[PDB]
Amino acid sequence: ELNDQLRVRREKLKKIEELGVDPFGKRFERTHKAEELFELYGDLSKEELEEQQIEVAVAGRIMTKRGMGKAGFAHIQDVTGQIQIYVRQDDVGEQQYELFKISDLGDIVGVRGTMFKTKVGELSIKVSSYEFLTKALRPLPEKDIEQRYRQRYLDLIMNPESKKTFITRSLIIQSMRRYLDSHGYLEVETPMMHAVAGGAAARPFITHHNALDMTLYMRIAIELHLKRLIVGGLEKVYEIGRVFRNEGISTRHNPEFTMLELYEAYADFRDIMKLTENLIAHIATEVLGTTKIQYGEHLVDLTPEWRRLHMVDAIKEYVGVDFWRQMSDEEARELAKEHGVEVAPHMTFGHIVNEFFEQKVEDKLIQPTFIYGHPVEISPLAKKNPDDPRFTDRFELFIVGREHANAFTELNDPIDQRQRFEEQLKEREQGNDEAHEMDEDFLEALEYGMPPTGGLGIGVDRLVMLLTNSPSIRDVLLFPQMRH
Amino acid sequence: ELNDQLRVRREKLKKIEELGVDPFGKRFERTHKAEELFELYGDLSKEELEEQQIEVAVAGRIMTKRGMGKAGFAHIQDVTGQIQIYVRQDDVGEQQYELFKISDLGDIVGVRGTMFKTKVGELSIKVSSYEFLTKALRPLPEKDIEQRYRQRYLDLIMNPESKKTFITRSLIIQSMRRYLDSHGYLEVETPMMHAVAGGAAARPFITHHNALDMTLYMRIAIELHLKRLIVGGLEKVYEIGRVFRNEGISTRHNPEFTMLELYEAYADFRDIMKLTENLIAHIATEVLGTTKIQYGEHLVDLTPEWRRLHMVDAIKEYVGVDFWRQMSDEEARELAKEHGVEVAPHMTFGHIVNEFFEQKVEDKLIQPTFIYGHPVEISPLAKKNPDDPRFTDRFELFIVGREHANAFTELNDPIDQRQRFEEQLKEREQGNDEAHEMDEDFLEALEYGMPPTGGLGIGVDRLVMLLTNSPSIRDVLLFPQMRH
Ligand SMILES: NCCCC[C@H](N)C(=O)NS(=O)(=O)OC[C@H]1O[C@@H](n2cnc3c(N)ncnc32)[C@H](O)[C@@H]1O
Ligand SMILES: NCCCC[C@H](N)C(=O)NS(=O)(=O)OC[C@H]1O[C@@H](n2cnc3c(N)ncnc32)[C@H](O)[C@@H]1O
Ligand SMILES: [Mg+2]
Ligand SMILES: [Mg+2]
Repeated sequence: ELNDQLRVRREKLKKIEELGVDPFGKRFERTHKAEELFELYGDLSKEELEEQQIEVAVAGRIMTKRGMGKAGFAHIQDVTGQIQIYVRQDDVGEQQYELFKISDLGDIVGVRGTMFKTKVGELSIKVSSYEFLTKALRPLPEKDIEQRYRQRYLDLIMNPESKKTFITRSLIIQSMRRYLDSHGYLEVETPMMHAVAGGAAARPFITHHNALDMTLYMRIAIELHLKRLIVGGLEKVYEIGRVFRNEGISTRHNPEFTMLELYEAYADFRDIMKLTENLIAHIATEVLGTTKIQYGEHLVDLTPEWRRLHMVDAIKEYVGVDFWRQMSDEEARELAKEHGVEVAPHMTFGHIVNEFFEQKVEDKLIQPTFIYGHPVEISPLAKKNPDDPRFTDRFELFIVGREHANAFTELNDPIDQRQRFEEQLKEREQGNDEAHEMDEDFLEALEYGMPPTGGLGIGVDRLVMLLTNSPSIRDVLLFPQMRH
Repeated sequence: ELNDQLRVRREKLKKIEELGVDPFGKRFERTHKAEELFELYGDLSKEELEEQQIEVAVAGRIMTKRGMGKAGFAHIQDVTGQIQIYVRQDDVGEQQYELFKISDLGDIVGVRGTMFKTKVGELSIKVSSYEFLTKALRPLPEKDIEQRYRQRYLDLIMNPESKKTFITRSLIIQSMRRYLDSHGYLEVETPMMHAVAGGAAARPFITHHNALDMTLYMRIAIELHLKRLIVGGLEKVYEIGRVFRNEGISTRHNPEFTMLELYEAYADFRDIMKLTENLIAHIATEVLGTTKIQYGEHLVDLTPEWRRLHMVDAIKEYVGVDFWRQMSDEEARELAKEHGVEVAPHMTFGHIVNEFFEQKVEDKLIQPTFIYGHPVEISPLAKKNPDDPRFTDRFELFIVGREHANAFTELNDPIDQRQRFEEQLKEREQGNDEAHEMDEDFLEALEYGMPPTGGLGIGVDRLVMLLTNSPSIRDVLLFPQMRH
């Protein structure tokens, strides 16, 4: 019992046809958004308004209604807010009034009429024509997170704070393309279906092309095709697009997410550090009007210049172990054991250094920080640091304790690039099933010559989380991937 | 005929290393692109250039090189074109001159020098500093059609007009979002991985998520989730994104392509017609400077307003057959036999009408034409025309004989929408594997009430082909799907 009123709504549908109305509407032209009427006419008195007879036409979903007698009111909601309509049978006539009376919460209508103020003072529209636009067969639920994510639409109608996050997300990506376009980076589109899933260390989604009878992998990264565009002489390219990773959900991961990948010939990772803080600072200024923002319990300062800290120096500062020292893989393992860092059988010194960083340091980096110099074994596409080849000129950007970007001075030496892949294939033998695969095609492109280049990848959803103060990626995705 | 070249290029690599240089270079700062040089200094006399000593720095790939002992020339190519450089041991010293002498066609280098003109009058750079940037292990090609899609980068380097097509492509997309954004449409991002592949008639790519253990379908359309947004009250939304259909390629089909879908609450298909022609004409204007373009042997006038033609009327016009009269399925079958129109076993009058249009008519549609009134049977998500429900208030945009867009007054009645789905399941039981699938989720969404709405889908690559006079979609994708 209770939802039996579903029969009541179903009933109200045929009655509307009997009134001779299309219960699902026709086009309806409007003159204004609810918020505009307030902004334009909110300060005119009841008298100045009857005086000016402003005609307007608006449409929206009925959120509240109080009829009775031969006149009633209702609050109608458009994407900008609600506006009260006053409907009297003496104005709209018998027929349209019956339509108003039979109208229910959830139903969508359009009206033409004049701006007016009741004796209570609430700006309203004194209706001259009432148009039924669409019958809601179910009532809007009673004002869980299951529903907000599984039925985003109800969340968007009932929770203004949620709809603004999505509008800001739009502004953020728009702001991003604007900066990137004005700085000469060419926007491009590369394949999301790959012969070989490469460009990152991740598990791919596998699919099949019936006609070509070929196995394809949804891309886990945009990197290798953008490098082919740098060999192509395109110099500055970027792509803000979807990438897919066959991994579980979390407050920071969605299997399909949005990544910005960007390449710039003749720059190195220090140049990309400057670009990354400037871009982001550009975006926060443009959308929030300030680079000082609040995220959860933190006051995060996005004002460039951001802190630069070598991964090894970070481990020294936050744990006290000094990996600058040349040591054997076993000594690294002993250290791991002593400090509670979990390590896998395919791991050697380099991987272990990164585990110390991930497991004991990461969550402590609240202010924007470029952690750089990642060990060569976890950076198969980055160029080795000329002074200490155990590390590469790579950096990751951390803020509020989490990874927001990855970037590097690109490895453009095909011989060295082929060896990194051989090293990865070996690791896969020892069980690292996220190790990159061989991609002969990519190697042959490199062999035609790729100029020294600086590359960058930003998790766009995570940046949006940060700039809208969303605790979870599920809050910045219209339709997050649900379990079950 | 041999890899002696590969070998000699490897030999030089060791040689430039033994000269103390990083054969894969470091960052390199530039002041100009070859293009701006010509634009700024192409008109200056040879002697005022000598007097002025205008210092510049540029970088690019060596396309031509001519020896002659202790002074040499080369043309280096950047993304804007090529500039001749003049290098003499006289000026740059022996170690840089040696670097220049080893440099091959294909290698990438940077130079600092002053502007000057040769006796011949050619604007050039008198090199003061020669930086070796990257060794190409593989020779640039000499001076087929499949080859260049297979190695787009070779094509981008050797063929000027080539990158142009892609630069135009990005300008076309950018111009589309600017128009859409300024007209109130909210750019959004909805799922590409679906529980049920819907929004179109097409076979999907199927994949699986390991952790969640679930079958996922790559989207074949953007429609169902944008419609959820319209139920959600957002009013105007659009998304320019990749879509996936598991079908063979053709000069107008790629398995992954870019579609623009947009929805507008309170509008109908006639409003979407006007939006479509104003949006496309605007893009041609903004990007090409004209609405008159060349495509193959045709001069297409994209200036509004375009021709509106009812599908049935088009059939009477080009075929001489009438379908306005009430007619039986068997009579439609007879007409088809008489006219050589192929029909399947599940087809009835409505499908047959569309088969007459597609097989005998659409290829004659050269100038922009809104063909409208598609039969209800082939339009499961469009609202029936009220005066004659055998047809729907839908249109497809044809230009140069090919479908560029699809649109309709949306079916927002959930009862009818469920019926259409059921009819689709029967057609499937009857051999139509393109039939739509039942999506209870989408239906639930409509039960909350979707306002009357006008929707639109535009094949973005097809639009790009049109405005760049590209005969195949493969000419506008940087990396088109290759056959094994
Ligand atoms: N050539 C220089 C590096 C370029 C980027 C490299 N190809 C890349 O993919 N690196 S990444 O760190 O693996 O991915 C980039 C970012 O995407 C974000 N990301 C990664 N996986 C997810 C998931 N699963 N959800 C949301 N966001 C994600 C996160 O901020 C990462 O910093
Ligand atoms: N709700 C109103 C209709 C919205 C669009 C609907 N969801 C849609 O998918 N229609 S479509 O006609 O099937 O696709 C839209 C356009 O995409 C283009 N398209 C379709 N398939 C391909 C392929 N495979 N390659 C390139 N372009 C394609 C073509 O121009 C179509 O007109
Ligand atoms: Mg990373
Ligand atoms: Mg179509």
